[PDB]
Amino acid sequence: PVVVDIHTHMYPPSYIAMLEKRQTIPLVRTFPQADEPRLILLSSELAALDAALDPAAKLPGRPLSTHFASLAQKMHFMDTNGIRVSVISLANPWFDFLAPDEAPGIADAVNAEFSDMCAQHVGRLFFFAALPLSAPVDAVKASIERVKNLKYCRGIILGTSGLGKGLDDPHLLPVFEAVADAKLLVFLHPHYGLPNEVYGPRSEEYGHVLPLALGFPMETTIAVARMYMAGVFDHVRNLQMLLAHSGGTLPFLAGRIESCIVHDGHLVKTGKVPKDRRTIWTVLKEQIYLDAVIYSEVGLQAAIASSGADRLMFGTAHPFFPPIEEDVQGPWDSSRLNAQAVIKAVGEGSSDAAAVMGLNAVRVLSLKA
Amino acid sequence: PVVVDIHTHMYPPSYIAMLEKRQTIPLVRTFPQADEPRLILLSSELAALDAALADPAAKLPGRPLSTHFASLAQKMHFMDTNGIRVSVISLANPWFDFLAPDEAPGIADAVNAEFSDMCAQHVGRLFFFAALPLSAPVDAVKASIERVKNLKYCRGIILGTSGLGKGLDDPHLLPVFEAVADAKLLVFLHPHYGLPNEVYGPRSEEYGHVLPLALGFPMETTIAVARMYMAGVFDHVRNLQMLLAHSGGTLPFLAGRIESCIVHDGHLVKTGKVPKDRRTIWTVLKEQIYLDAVIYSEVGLQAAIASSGADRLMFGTAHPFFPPIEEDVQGPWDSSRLNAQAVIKAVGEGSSDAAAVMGLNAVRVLSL
Ligand SMILES: O=C(O)c1c[nH]c(=O)[nH]c1=O
Ligand SMILES: O=C(O)c1c[nH]c(=O)[nH]c1=O
Ligand SMILES: [Zn+2]
Ligand SMILES: [Zn+2]
Repeated sequence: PVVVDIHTHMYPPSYIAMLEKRQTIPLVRTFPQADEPRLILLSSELAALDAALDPAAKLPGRPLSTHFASLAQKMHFMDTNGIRVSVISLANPWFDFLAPDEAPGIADAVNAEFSDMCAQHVGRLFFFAALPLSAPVDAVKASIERVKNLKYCRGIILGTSGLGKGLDDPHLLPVFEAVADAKLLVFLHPHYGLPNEVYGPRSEEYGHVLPLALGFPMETTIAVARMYMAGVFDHVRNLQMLLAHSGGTLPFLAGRIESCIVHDGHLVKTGKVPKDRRTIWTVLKEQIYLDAVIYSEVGLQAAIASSGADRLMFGTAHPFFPPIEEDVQGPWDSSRLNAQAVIKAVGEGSSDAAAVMGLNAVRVLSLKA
Repeated sequence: PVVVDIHTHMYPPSYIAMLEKRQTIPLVRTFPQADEPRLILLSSELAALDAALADPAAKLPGRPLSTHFASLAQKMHFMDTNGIRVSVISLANPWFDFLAPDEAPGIADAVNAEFSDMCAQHVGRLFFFAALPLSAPVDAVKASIERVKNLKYCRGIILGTSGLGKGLDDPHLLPVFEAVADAKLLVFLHPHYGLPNEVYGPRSEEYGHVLPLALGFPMETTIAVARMYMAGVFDHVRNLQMLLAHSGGTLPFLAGRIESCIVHDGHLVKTGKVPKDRRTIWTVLKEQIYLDAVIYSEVGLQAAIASSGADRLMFGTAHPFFPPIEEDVQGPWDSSRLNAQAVIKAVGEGSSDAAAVMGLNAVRVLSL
């Protein structure tokens, strides 16, 4: 049985060294009272960083294990968790924070690193590239041309900020067109979350649960809905999009979105809701793929009902949710839960199981050579 | 056999009279080019309101205040023509949240008694959720709860996500939840405040009400409940029962992710906050949470049913917020019919589960 993981990240050592030299988010710090460094990515982690410098105050961020930067460690995880092929991607926030002039050069270097990592285990590793979206659109297009010509590259991973004004930014259209024409799957992934005040004044007490469990998928939903409302999928008809975490909440809210559209007085009266309009259901079946990183047959079944079994792809979200604090060199419960969600949704040994667990990814992303 | 609608709102004439006086949201305002007044409730509508006050050619702000918001005869007509036998009505958002602390108890108690009066006009076909003066001191809120407990036709409390002003995980709110639950009143949690409008980006004004209504509302509900859960409110007030607007917002879809994030949260686990015997969000969804079926899809409804059980799903319409555009409002409403069809597609017409979701659950749970 062929298992493929399309949701699995790394930070190359050069990228981590960069983060260690940074003053502002994202950054890496190393505290004396802990072994491995602290990865600090979110604005929700800022106060804990401030607080951690008594040493009895909790360590900020999350630990930067060897599973972030070691390729042997990625392969070990794959071998121990029964994964044949990984389509690896740079973790959030990618190159979003880089200065415009430096961004393309660093992106092309780091993208080439990922290609080289894939060459170490040919057949078992492909990758999503990231883009220098702080740079001019000219440079973004140039970087897109490069990753198209890098071996083992099968798509682009990107966040919700776009050029800095979201994914409904009309300046971003030529970027979507270039990627779509290059036959590169766009993997949309969260990072920026929601403004932290929505979590209220006790959010610190709940650890990372609210920003990660709610903020991330809600961010993804908002970004895709904006793309949809802006007509991006109509503009770029051959654009294909993989959505992280089974679309965030999109499968569950697709109906409410459709109802709110057709019952929007202003939009209907101003010709924004025409008779031949492609519904979000249609887009979900034609231009959107969903990963199966949803941790439940309940969510997964909604995702399957929305996009179809042939458009769902298994993922683990490695290395972000290691087991606490047991054998990290053993199987990961966070990976197992998603495999269990699939099995319970469609039945183990079913062709839908085989499709979701790897064959969809093999087919859609041409995972050969 | 009996169709019950538990998600259906009104503003009494006295409440609308308050809104017509107001400067800031919520408010009602008449513009010259429209027959119906304009109801402006949301933060996302403020830009359009300001533009319309300056520029007469700018688009009408908010939404039409139809007769279906205030008229009891229109509610009964809506019910008769959409095949609804019983409605558990409620004051619509933002309830009494906007009132000054000093004036809120008196107004809240007077309006709650008006709802009792309205229900008495059509015996057996109308019941209601009351609203609370949550801007007032907690002793005033508890006094209001004591009153609505004994109000004829009252079967629960509708409330928003703000609580006393710091959300539903506010320790100072626990006496309120305790009093409501001991009063055997069901809490109907409903959105209003949404998300900070900046999440919708610089083109937000081109998308109508879609993003705040379709995304903001359900996400707000999810965040508020998740905060209650993480704070241990459902254990601490173990007898508390909650009806969640719009099938829990997104909770059925995110319950698995929440559970995984909790058990894989380094800080929470190491600090002993995640014992193996903890009542999971699934357990709470199955024992303390009811979900309405206002989800507009069999996809969404099946997820809700799987999460809480068919015995804990209840039919609703969100009347009068999504009228047909702009055709016969006196006919059947699609926004009602869509949800009824979702139920049939999910559990099958003529089934016990269909009968349960469409009204028998509500009759049992709310003692109608
Ligand atoms: O859930 C995830 O995939 C992630 C969660 N948290 C992160 O910081 N990065 C991720 O990729
Ligand atoms: O969908 C709804 O239930 C509502 C939508 N918009 C509102 O302003 N009030 C509501 O109750
Ligand atoms: Zn991820
Ligand atoms: Zn409502």
